[PDB]
Amino acid sequence: GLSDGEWQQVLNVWGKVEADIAGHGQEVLIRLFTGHPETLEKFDKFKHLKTEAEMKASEDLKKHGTVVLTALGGILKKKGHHEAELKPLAQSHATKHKIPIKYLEFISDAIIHVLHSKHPGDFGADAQGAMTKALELFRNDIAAKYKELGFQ
Ligand code: HEM
Ligand SMILES: O=N[O-]
Repeated sequence: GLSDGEWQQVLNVWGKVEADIAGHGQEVLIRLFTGHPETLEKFDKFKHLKTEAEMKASEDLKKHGTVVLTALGGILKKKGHHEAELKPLAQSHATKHKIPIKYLEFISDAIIHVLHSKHPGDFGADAQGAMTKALELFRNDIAAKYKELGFQ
């Protein structure tokens, strides 16, 4: 957990994201914000987005989607050896942004949804298993840092 085979699947799936990082990033955030409107309130810069149409037309939302998925991609390519990459994000998200770990669960689920939505029939059962494991590992390691900091 994860096996070499599983990491290979994760990084193969990630190639899909890398072909259109901004599009995937945008759809992940829109899925997050529409499914869980409380998450929007954590972003002073997105609180004005009162409709999905406005979300889709927001170039800054797309920009942030790129920032988020680029960060995640860098972490995934470490294949679990990600302490240095993950540390600042756990600290900024717990201490500055005040993001409950529950919201990281939400965004993880959103990634899985968007992969199926954008690649229906091309995100196989093995691939979903591997990507889910990778996102759980990410969450688990963030959670350990949150506990250190006494957040939530
Ligand atoms: C895959 C999980 C996530 C990744 C990789 C990620 C990554 C990032 C990065 C790289 C930044 C800019 C640098 C920083 O402040 O640390 C950032 C900022 C931020 N993130 Fe996340 N994030 C994730 C999940 C979330 C979630 C679920 C929320 C809220 C529901 C959130 C809220 C924020 C906020 C409010 C900012 C500051 C925005 C600004 O001031 O421009 N993040 N995130
Ligand atoms: O959109 N997560 O920073």
